[PDB]
Amino acid sequence: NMKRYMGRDAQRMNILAGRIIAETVRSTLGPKGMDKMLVDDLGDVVVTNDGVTILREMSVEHPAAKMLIEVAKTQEKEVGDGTTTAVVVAGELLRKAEELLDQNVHPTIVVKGYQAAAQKAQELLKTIACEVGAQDKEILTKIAMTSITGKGAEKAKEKLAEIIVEAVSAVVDDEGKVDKDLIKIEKKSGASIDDTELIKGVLVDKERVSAQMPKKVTDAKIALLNCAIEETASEMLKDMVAEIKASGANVLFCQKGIDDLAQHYLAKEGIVAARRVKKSDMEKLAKATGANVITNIKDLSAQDLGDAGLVEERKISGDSMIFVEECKHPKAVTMLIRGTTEHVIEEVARAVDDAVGVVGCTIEDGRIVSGGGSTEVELSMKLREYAEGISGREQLAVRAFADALEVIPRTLAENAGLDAIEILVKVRAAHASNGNKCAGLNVFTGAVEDMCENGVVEPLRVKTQAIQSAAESTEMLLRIDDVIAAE
Amino acid sequence: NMKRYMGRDAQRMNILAGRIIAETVRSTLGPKGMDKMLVDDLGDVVVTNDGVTILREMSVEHPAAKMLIEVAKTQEKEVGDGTTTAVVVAGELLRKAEELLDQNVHPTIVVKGYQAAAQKAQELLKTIACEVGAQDKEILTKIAMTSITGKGAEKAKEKLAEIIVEAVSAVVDDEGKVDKDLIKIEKKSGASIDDTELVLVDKERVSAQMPKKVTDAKIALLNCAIEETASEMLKDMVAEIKASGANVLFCQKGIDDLAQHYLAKEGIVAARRVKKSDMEKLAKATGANVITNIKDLSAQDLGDAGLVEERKISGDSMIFVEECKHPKAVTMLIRGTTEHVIEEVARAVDDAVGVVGCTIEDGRIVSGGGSTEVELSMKLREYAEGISGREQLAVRAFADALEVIPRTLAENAGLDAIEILVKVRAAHASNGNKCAGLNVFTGAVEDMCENGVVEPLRVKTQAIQSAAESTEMLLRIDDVIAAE
Amino acid sequence: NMKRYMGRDAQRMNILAGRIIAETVRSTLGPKGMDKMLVDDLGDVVVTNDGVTILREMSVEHPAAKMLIEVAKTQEKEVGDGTTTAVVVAGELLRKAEELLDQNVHPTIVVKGYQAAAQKAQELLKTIACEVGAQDKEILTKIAMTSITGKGAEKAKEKLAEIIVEAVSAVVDDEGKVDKDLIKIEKKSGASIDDTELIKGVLVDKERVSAQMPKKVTDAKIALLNCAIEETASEMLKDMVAEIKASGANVLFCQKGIDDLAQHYLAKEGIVAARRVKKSDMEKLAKATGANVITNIKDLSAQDLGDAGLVEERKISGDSMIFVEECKHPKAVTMLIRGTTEHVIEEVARAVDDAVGVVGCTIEDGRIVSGGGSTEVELSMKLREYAEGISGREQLAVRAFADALEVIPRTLAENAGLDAIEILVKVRAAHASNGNKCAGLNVFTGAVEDMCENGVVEPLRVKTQAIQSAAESTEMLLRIDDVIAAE
Amino acid sequence: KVRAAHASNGNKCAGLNVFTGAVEDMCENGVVEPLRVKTQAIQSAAESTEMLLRIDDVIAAE
Ligand SMILES: Nc1ncnc2c1ncn2[C@@H]1O[C@H](COP(=O)(O)OP(=O)(O)OP(O)(O)=S)[C@@H](O)[C@H]1O
Ligand SMILES: Nc1ncnc2c1ncn2[C@@H]1O[C@H](COP(=O)(O)OP(=O)(O)OP(O)(O)=S)[C@@H](O)[C@H]1O
Ligand SMILES: Nc1ncnc2c1ncn2[C@@H]1O[C@H](COP(=O)(O)OP(=O)(O)OP(O)(O)=S)[C@@H](O)[C@H]1O
Repeated sequence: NMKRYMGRDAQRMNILAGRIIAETVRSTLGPKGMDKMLVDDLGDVVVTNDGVTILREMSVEHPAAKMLIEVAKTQEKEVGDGTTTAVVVAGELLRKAEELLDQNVHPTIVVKGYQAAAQKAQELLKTIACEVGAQDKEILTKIAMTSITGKGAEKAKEKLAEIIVEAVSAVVDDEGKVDKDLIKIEKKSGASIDDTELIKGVLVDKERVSAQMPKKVTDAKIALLNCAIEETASEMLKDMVAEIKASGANVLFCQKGIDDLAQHYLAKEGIVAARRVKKSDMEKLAKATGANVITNIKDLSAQDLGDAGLVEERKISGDSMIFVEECKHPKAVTMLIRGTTEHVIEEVARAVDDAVGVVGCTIEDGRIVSGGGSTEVELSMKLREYAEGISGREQLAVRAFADALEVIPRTLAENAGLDAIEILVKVRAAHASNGNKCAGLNVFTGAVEDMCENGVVEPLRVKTQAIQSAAESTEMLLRIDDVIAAE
Repeated sequence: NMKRYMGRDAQRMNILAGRIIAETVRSTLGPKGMDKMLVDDLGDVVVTNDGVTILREMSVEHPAAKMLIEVAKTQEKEVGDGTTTAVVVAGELLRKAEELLDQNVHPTIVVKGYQAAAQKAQELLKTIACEVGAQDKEILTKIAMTSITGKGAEKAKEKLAEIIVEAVSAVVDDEGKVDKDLIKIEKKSGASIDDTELVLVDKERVSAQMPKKVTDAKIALLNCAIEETASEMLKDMVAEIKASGANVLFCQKGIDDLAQHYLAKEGIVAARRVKKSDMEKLAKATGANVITNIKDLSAQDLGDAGLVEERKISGDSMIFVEECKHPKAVTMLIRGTTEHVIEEVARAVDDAVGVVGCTIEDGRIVSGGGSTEVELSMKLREYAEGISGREQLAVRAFADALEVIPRTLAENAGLDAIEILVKVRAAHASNGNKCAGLNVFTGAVEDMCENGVVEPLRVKTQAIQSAAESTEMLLRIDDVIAAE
Repeated sequence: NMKRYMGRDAQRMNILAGRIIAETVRSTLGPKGMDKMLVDDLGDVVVTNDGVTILREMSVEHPAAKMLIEVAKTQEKEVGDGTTTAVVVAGELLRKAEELLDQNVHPTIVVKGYQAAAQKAQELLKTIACEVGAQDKEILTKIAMTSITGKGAEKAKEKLAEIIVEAVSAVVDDEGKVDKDLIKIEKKSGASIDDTELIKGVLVDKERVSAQMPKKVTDAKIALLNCAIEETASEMLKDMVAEIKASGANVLFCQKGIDDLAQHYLAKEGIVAARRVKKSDMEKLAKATGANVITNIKDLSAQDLGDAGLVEERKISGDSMIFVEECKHPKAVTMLIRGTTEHVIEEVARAVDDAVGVVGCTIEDGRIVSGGGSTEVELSMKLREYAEGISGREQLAVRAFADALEVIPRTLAENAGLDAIEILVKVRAAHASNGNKCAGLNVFTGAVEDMCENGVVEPLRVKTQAIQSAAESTEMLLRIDDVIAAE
Repeated sequence: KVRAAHASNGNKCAGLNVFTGAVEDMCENGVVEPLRVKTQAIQSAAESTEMLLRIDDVIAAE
């Protein structure tokens, strides 16, 4: 009771389960990659190329397959981009492992070489990585450009990448990490894609509570009140209005409802107010302007008020919304991501998400590597010669580890249309002795080109995390010989 | 009615059932051993290498298999480490037994030799065991290091083993046993593993009026409610706690708002609605009695802690009941990144505390890595030579079964289990080494005493006696009656 | 309607049913005998070697098999030990019977010889039985030693047998039967087996109610109160305590609760008291010391108080318990049977049960016979020569009765490992002419030895009851030719 | 073991001795074979396999 496989029947059951889900996302990789449509129990339709979003929301029930969905889940959590690459490598590491298992090379000699090779792969990637001075904006634009590319060449326009770099370099808390939560993302409509602007303000989908109040305010000290400013019919709000005036706040964002009596008194003072702003927008206003959300009107302080640079009720795209925005030295930045349809906007929103990560990782690390399966060949040849200096049966585990690294450049040709056998030799011979280190496959051109001059560059964290997450997972999976599954 | 197997069909049914569960945990043994994932009815997932935790929580229904889950259950209860080794030996003793049963050698002649060999095995392990002075801290560090190793080489760091020895040598009540309950285990978060420094109740104080940290506190554990109305009916209840002389009060039920003022008026600190699991922890750690009546609360029913403090550790404000100085009680703040890591680092110390505590109580250690298994095997085969009768073959099969552990160590290492089994066997003859064993990382046969691979004598002596007595009883069954 | 077997199909149906349950308990016999595990409908597990406990609690449904579970049931009721032997003999008497039935020798000629042989077997056992008169303690120790042996050689220790004889010889109501109910059995834990003590006494699992009270008293008068000595806060117990002092009882056993006020006053007088003693222990204290159970304090008498020799709160085996010991002439004796685990204690409790029976039977009867299948050979050869002096077809029934007696010494070799065909000749030839009468098989030695010098002896009632109970049952079963089973 | 013992320079004459077990120098052991044993065996096997890899249709009568 109830389900058990013995030795050889258990090892092959776990390896096959990891490989079968790897082939599901193997076509998606590359600029010439494919998309997947997922229809669940509800009949809800969603089409995505992103490898991590496929594995999470589809029906998977095999115990061994569920353990491999933790690799991509920790890939999107740590890096973001390279979720597809982290899964495919893990599948090839299982394919090269079972070839050794059939020859009676023991799993612990395999795990001995696999760990030692991954330990050397991390210290070899550091030497081949290029340094991009944290504020080297011309390279940071290329890194951002490489991130937008892959999701679409038409999405990759010169002006878009220049906007993203300016936002990330500003939110750096010296010295000197990058917080991704400091950048606010707004999804609004209107004929755009090109009208996407780099913004200084939360965009609140609301108006002014009274038409008597000013349409625009200068240098607004913003009081974020969570508490209700409410009443009857006997001016019981003149205290509540004066308490806000005591702090010196000319703009008031209220999360709850503002009563009609208070609307007149706040308009008489000259204070602009808004009733029932979304809880999501209130948390944005607190971090962007530097404000504190206060849940009591009697204790509202002047040092709990935020500072904005432009507050205006513009009738943009027809809808009259409150522009907060605009800042001399902003530690928080808002991105007004706009497009024709909401489904386009959400895609342009997720495209920036990857572009923010890579530039943020470059500032924190220093470090980029050549993409398009370029550094995968350099690391592969450097670990095979590293295997030569290893005596024993653990050498063959390092050899299988290095031969598994050539799967990414091989799959990039599989989805491109070109032969995966011919190019795999062309790039391999173009890495020997000295040059290039930066030689890779360009899927549009066809011939092997220098990736440094093309503008195809990825952060070092995209490659270092993907290898370590796949190695640690495959090492654990090769340590299972008995499976106990109840029910 | 309802199920019965006859003679040969009953003996083979019981032997096969014991062997089939032995192979389930046979791959887990060794530094390069395998792990097991168990998915039960609820869909709850847990991965473990520990042999005893697998057999307890998995679905086992065969009558003969359930009897062998009492060997490892009494292995973790008596020793702790060596739960895997105790099961594998019992499986090999059944394999070597049925080889004799098919040759028409009577089971009582088998049980005659098996007991006589186990009686000799216990009086042969005593010589090959090395004496470890109770406060020889350089060897005690090695014993602790050998305990952490096996669960992970990355877990085995030089600084960790030095911390453990200092705690165990301090809690020794002269003279001169070691109480494992004196060491308090705390599970907290924070970027640690290395920040691990030499009861934690998830609650606060019932009133902000009450103070925060005493020295030499007396703790009254009350199960009964301290409750009321609006006419100071708690002034008796508060004074009855003051009558005993307890400045700290842990209440399992609810404390009423009127009593909160009066307890804080005296200076007594109270906590309302502490979990039943935590109340049983506080009673055994401090030495307290759980009292279910406020009228009979005595001063000798109170526990004694060293340091009680409401620290805001990891954000959460919790009651730190530990502590001391020149200390008969020690607290271990076991910390790590995720809670699942912390619990594993907590269980790794559990084995490390046991071995050092056993070394102080006994004196005694034996070489690990399948080293003393070969020495005992060759000494019992020559012991079999001086036995006349058919009971000799039972002693020979008993001694040949002892070479299973060194054989399985090579099975999971990668090296040949047939080649090394000869190399070590030849390196034990005449005199040297007695301490010769297999090092899975090096590959070649090395001296285990110089490598630092040492285990307490109780790990080997208990495992043999628990496996021998179980297999002796299992070979005494010829008819099985299973109703329903 | 509904079930019936005709003649030959009915006789063979009943004989086979008696033999199949006999083989179930056939392997349990002997010092190297096997144990049986019984799993019922509830899933309750219990392992036992004792033959009578197996047959009672296991699922048996055949009509002929249920009638044979009355032999062992009346064996444990009359004797105690020899429940296994009584069943195996009955099975062999059915095997030797159907060999005669297939040869067309009529059942009434079979029952004619079977009764006549059993009538002679009883008068031949009396001549071969050895006399050890009722208080011959050196032989009584051997009889007790022989009873403990069979359940375990490690259980058979010199000191244990000496303790049992002293208890049985004391509870004899002159003149001069032995009541087995007079010996109280207590099952308590602690590192023992050797710490098992003879109590003319009760061992109460409790302490003193107040630490102010004395710890050891000589010639103590014990008042057994069943009523509660209780109160408020106005010394309403000074009457109750003085009423205890009015009788003259320095020791006080209370079944209910003693109030805290009374605890001080009883300690002031010097009277030792205990609160909430188990009802089982209170009935023990009343019969051992010679006390009365007392419920309503107001009437306390000196002639209801029991008399003990030594009352001491010893911290034996860690636990501090009240040692009520040292009676002078006890007609009732308590045995504090102790061991490590409760499952060990229960086995050491049942081992004494057989040891009490045999010594009690020796005092009531006078006799012992040699065990280990020794007297079974002597009676077998003496009945074959008795068969020679019988003319007719009833002779073959006596011959089959005598040939069936050699099953016990044969089965003793079966479970020993030695050949059951070779030894069966060795002992048979060693009984001819004169010697030995006390020659039998020692399973540990292997060779045939004199059982009288070895110390292997069993009471005559163990053999005489087992033969008569098996003979009368088999005689009735051979008288059935039609079976009517409804439903 | 032998593959790593051929790198850079030495040995060229390193091989496996089946009786000893460990890798030994074959020149000092006395294990030597003529060049024609190796040169003929390669050329005879290469020319045969080259011809066999040139067949895509098989006609077998009877
Ligand atoms: N123009 C290009 N020419 C060649 N390779 C490219 C080009 N643009 C991107 N790549 C490479 O294609 C890979 C990215 O392919 P994708 O299909 O986006 O998968 P992924 O980035 O691994 O995972 P996602 O994006 O999270 S789904 C990286 O290895 C890039 O270096
Ligand atoms: N470095 C080492 N070299 C060789 N043998 C070792 C080494 N460290 C430990 N051992 C041996 O490995 C065995 C311990 O293996 P484990 O897999 O931990 O199983 P166990 O201790 O029998 O049971 P657990 O720990 O309770 S699961 C002992 O027989 C040790 O003596
Ligand atoms: N040391 C011994 N050597 C030879 N025979 C022995 C020895 N001890 C006991 N016996 C015999 O073994 C038989 C007792 O075996 P047991 O298995 O205890 O069965 P039983 O007494 O018939 O039934 P139980 O005890 O009620 S289950 C008797 O016939 C004894 O005379």
